[PDB]
Amino acid sequence: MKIVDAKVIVTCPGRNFVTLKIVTDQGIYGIGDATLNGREKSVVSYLEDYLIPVLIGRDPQQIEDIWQFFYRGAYWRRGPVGMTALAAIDVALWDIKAKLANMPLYQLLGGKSRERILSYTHANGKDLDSTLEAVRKAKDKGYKAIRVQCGIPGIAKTYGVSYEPADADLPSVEVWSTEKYLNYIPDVFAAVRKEFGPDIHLLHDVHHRLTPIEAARLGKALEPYHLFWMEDAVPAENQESFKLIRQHTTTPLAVGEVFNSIHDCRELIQNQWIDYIRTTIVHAGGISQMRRIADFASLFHVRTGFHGATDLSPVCMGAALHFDYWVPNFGIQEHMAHSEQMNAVFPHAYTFNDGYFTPGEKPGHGVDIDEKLAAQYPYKRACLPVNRLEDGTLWHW
Amino acid sequence: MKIVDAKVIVTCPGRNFVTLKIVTDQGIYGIGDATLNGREKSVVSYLEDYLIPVLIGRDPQQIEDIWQFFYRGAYWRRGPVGMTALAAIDVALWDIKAKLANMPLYQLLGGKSRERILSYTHANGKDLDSTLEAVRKAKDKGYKAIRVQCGIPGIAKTYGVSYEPADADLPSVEVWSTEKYLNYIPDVFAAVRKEFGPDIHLLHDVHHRLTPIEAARLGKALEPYHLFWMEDAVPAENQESFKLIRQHTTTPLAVGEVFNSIHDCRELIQNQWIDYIRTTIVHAGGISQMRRIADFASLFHVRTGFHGATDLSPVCMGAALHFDYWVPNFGIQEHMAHSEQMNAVFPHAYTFNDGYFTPGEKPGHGVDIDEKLAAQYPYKRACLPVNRLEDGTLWHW
Amino acid sequence: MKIVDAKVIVTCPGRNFVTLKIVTDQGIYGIGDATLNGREKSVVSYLEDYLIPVLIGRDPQQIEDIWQFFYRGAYWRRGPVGMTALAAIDVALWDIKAKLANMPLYQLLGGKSRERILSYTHANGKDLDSTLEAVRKAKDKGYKAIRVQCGIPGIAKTYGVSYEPADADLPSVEVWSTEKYLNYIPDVFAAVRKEFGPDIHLLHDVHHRLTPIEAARLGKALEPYHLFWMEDAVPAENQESFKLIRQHTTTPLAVGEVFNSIHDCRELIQNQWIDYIRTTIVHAGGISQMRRIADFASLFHVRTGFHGATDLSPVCMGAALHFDYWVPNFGIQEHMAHSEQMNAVFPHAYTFNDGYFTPGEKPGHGVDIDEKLAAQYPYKRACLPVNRLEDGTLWHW
Amino acid sequence: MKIVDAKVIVTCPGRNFVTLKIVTDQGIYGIGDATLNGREKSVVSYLEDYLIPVLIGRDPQQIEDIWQFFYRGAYWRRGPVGMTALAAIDVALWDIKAKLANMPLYQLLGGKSRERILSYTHANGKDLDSTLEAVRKAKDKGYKAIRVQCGIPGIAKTYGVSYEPADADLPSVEVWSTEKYLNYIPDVFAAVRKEFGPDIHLLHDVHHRLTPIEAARLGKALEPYHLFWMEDAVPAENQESFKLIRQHTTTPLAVGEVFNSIHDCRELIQNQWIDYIRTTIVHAGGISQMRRIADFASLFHVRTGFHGATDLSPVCMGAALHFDYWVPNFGIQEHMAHSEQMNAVFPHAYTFNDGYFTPGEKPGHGVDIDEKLAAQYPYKRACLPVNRLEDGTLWHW
Ligand SMILES: [Cl-]
Ligand SMILES: [Cl-]
Ligand SMILES: [Mg+2]
Ligand SMILES: [Mg+2]
Ligand SMILES: [Mg+2]
Ligand SMILES: [Mg+2]
Repeated sequence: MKIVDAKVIVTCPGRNFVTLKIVTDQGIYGIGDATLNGREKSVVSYLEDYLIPVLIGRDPQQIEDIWQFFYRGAYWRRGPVGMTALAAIDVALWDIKAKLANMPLYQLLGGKSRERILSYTHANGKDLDSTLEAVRKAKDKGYKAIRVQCGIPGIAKTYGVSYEPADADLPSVEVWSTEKYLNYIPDVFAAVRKEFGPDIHLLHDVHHRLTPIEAARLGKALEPYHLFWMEDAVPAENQESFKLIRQHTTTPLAVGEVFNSIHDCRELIQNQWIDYIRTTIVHAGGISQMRRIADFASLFHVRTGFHGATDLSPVCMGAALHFDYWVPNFGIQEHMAHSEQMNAVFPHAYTFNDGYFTPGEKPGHGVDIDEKLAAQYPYKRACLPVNRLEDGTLWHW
Repeated sequence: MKIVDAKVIVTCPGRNFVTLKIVTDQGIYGIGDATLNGREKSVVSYLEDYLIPVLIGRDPQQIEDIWQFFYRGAYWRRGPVGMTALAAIDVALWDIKAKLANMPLYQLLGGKSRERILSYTHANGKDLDSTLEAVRKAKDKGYKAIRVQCGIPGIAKTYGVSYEPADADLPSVEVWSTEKYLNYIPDVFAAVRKEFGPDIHLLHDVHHRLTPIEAARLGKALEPYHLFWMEDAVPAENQESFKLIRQHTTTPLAVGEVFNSIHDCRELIQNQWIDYIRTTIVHAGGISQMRRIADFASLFHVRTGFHGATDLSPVCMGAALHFDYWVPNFGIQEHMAHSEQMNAVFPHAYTFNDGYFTPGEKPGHGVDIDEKLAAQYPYKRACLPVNRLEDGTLWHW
Repeated sequence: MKIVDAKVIVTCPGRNFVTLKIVTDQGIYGIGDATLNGREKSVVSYLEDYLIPVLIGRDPQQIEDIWQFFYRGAYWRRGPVGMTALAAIDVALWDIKAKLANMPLYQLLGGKSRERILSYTHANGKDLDSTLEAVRKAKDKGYKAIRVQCGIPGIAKTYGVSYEPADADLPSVEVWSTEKYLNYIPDVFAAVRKEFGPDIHLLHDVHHRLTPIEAARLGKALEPYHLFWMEDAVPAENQESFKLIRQHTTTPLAVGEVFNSIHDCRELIQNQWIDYIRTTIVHAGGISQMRRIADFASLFHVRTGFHGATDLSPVCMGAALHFDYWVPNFGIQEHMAHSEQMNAVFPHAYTFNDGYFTPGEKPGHGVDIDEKLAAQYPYKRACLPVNRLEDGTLWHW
Repeated sequence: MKIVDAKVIVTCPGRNFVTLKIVTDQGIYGIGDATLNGREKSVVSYLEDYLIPVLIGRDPQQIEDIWQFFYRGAYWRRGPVGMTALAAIDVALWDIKAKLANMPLYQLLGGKSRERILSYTHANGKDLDSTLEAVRKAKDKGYKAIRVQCGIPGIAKTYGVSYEPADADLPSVEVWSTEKYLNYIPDVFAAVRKEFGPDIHLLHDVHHRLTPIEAARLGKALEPYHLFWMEDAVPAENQESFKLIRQHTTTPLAVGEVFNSIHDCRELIQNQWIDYIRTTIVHAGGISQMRRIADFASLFHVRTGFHGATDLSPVCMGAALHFDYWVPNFGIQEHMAHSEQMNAVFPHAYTFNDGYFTPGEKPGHGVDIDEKLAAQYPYKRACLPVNRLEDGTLWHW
């Protein structure tokens, strides 16, 4: 068996998606997401100019050898661009292997561990009354878990308040006050629990903005409202930052949508400083690496909570749902819904019912790409915002 | 898909082997080793009286759910008997999944990572001249790595000196002197290096007999002879025992043929106290658990060194060689050869050439069991020896 | 003195019990419990096919040598099956030694340390009103300590809600929601304290279902109700799991009915992460090992809290009560009462009065087995339940 | 002051170099190296498609704000591609600031700390006699410090044996044996010390190939030869890997040419596990980040040892030599010489005399780019090799 061609498809059916297609000599092909929000073309070059020329002629069944060849062989290891390129290759090869086996991908991984996959949606409001209305709408759509974000008085724009953060040709500049946020946000959760009661799962994304003792304070203030998690409370390049938060609160902690390697989270997990790892298939080297992260996590009670924003394409979502159907220590799947225009480019077998997913019984990850339709939507640059404090300091968005 | 029958086959073609066969409703079947040397019938009861009745009617594709169901559902977790029964089930289910995929098992795991699998053999002598002759014979058979064990002056019988340790209806009683051994064994390695030079890989199995500071002493004494490993130097129920050895020597360390769980070796591995993990598919819950142990090990530079004594059947050896062909952090495969009579009961696809194995290209793990021939050889009890010190103290064999 | 015979008696006077009887050449005999709930016949084989043939002809006075011979000599060490078989031997030999001394067993251990032994009973209800009624009934029976378990709204079946968990030929499948439980259970303890006041000792068994930060949350929520203990809050194969719970709550912690070795709890105890060790004579290698566990525990303020469910036979209960009468760091004895039919098979000297036990003054542990009556009740398989989450995930029962 | 244009120049005068030029509205410009060996075009896209469009119109004097804007604002932080793009910007802005000040760059950093900068060169041979000849030639060129690499018997190709490792359109595949290397390399250093005596500084690059206990063994074997350093002994994604090496040898340790962030080496440095940090201006975010790494290093006795292979352009070398002239804890500068054809494209003020450099007194870093000459040499792909073990395993090159 040999790879005879591989190509990168770039399309913008409402936002940019990058997809790798690998084609074998017996006409089976596989696809993988390669989208890196706000840096997309750097991955297109990484694949087209360096990795694809090496793939040609290789036996696609050699998933592990190819993964190690690219992970170690780049010499400069890890990193968002290289690990997203490698994720695209890895997923496309698992898609091929499952097609060759005539099995849905979750069967290759070890079979199903559950009959349905819990998801969460987003409820965002500019103020508290609008936030409560957004929670009602999310519940009305059948979601049993809801991420709640609310505008803060005295702050113009804040994270998560249809929201699509890559909103401009060059980065938008948001302004931020930590103290205004910490004083106000617990009141939002008190009002949501008063209206909606204790059974609904509530999530909150802090979006990198606090220091550890501020996150400790916030976690304590949110304990009465028993959140499913408090996410990304502090930037995590120094993993020891979470030890102080963990010392002071029992609100469960999630982190890691921005990571690309097990080495970004090994210490967070083995020291039991977090409850959910959010690192994704598309941004951290594919299924091969994420199986290892999830298995490592399971020894320490940590559960998977994959990021699921719209900048992860339906190809990532199909791979993630097959992974979610098998992995023992599944926690939750984020679902920020794609638009109809986006979905049409990526026919898929996964489906949603009453707050839960199943991955679909098609062979492979069950996702394809309509190349003729993708070609109708040329790339259009869109970058993520930056965040400044009130004095102008460039802060964490 | 459903399991319609499952049975335990017990045979003694020279020594006892226990095998599980699981049969599906489309006539595909799978087999797994269930042999637990010197306690074999306890696993036969564990499977026949408790686990098989639950398997019937289950979808065999649900490998992970079935693994967790038995691992957690026993309530009394881990342990040699239950984890060997679960290994037999797990391997038989991976054998079925690979047959359903029409692939050799190593392809399901992620494909091959190497073209051949290094093995080691045993060289045993009653004295130094006979040990040197046994090393010559092992080299003449094409082995590039050799475990060297030698009789010690003033000690009647010592470990590893055709050797088959389960030698009696009830346990044989060996006698041991640590100080006689520590004074003599380095001279054996000096003489082997003088005759055979530096290129041959040399291994030594201490067989549980030392305390940590004695193992530190021995490791230091063996450094000039640059061993591939020093194995099982101290009993390892208290994993911190290896910290003191690691403090004092750079001879590489191996342990773990007797373990049945990742929880027996998590601390040894994450603290970098060992170089090779020896825990096997048959004794530690099958491929599902050993993939997790090997992956965990890889984060800490630890490599696989599966035990490979004759009490692991050819079904274990086939599963181990498919695992060895894929796993990135492969170190070595032990090969204590089965006899012709043993091999005839278990037709297999794996082959040996010039010191190395390949697993074979047959679907599944490539091993089968000839039931009609197995039935010619009824069980015959054989227990492992015990070891006493010179004063009678019951020691570690 | 020699052992001339040893046999395994299996009987089901309402549930399965396995008993070893060792007979000496002067007609003194001893008995030990060998019951391993839901895996019983694997221990019967371990004893009949491997250990008993070695016992014959040995001097029964050599308790320590025989213990080490089996513990080390199995080669594959520890584990539920082997450690329960060894417990049966060890207890039967202590029974013989105390008979030869003409003393109740507690005198051999060092004599009595107390005049009576505190016990606790079970109060279980399907809802809060029924739970309160069960607490009243338990108090009316003279108990000064009561384990309270209550059905949770929105959950069909939960742990501990006459309850006998091995309820079926194959495992029953329970369904579980952690979040429903955590939201409700503190209200049960508030209502029990409001009705019954502060003097009664209250216990709760979490039954393995939480993660560490969830157990930290629950322990904090239960602090106002000053429980005697919160038990088995998280699965404990990774003993470091308790460090995070201990960081966050002063509710006292108990664990360990499922353990079989000191190596399952050494780190829990020496780091002062628990208050009570629950590991039993029958499941952890008998009196010889439990004396060592209790003594180790005493250096770190940990007290004994032996498990005492109905699946530990009256032979275990007699041995446990003699141990309880002597051990300095006694905490409490669980008492889930045997039925009349069960008690008739095992005549015993221990007695209950107003919430407390004494072991009895008969030589040995004071328990015997009526072989003729035992023979009226053939084995009948009964397995423990499994537990699944609402999505189907196989969880901890 | 405003940036009015910025462009990426790609040229291959013997090997590929990528350079950013930033032009201000008063005609001052600055340049920075952006070369990422074997992945070059991914950085060209990162800059052209994402970062340059943001630079236009910014005040170039705002070095720190621009650094934080790109480091945090990418969202996906760190990594070889993004940190090399940011390095190019940072160096070009420091070049501009020093031109605006009319000072050589080292004056802006704090002035000179030394009068000359020690360098080392490479001596490589296919065998020992040729290695000794290469050392003689290196000494004859005036070098006082020499990195020695030698071919190993029984190994075809090994690291560092005019050597330019990016030698092919697609990766060359080298083969490796750790045990052959460990047995032989100490003899090379014994022979170099016998011929050349103790005063010459000797360096060795292990090139990622060992495990920690193998590196401990090698460091001990090299102690008699008192090396300046042993470099890159083990892959360092798990920084704790160096703790075991440090436990066992006093040979000084260097690592880090492949790192891109302080977070790749914080633990190596603060625990005193290394002696020299090798991370470079071009690959780790420029002067702004490297000042912080070097200052952090100084608290723990760690000295700078910048990588200096030919794939770091003369623009990197000029920036590195100005940094080297100022930084207090300077250790050494690697110098793998550029060819005449390479040097002609990048006129520069730094000079070499008798083994040492000075950076030059021109304003800025003293390096420029001849755009007309650069345009004569179009890009030509060249990738770094990969390394396989003798069985085919994809290993660390
Ligand atoms: Cl990157
Ligand atoms: Cl067991
Ligand atoms: Mg987020
Ligand atoms: Mg061994
Ligand atoms: Mg309990
Ligand atoms: Mg180097």
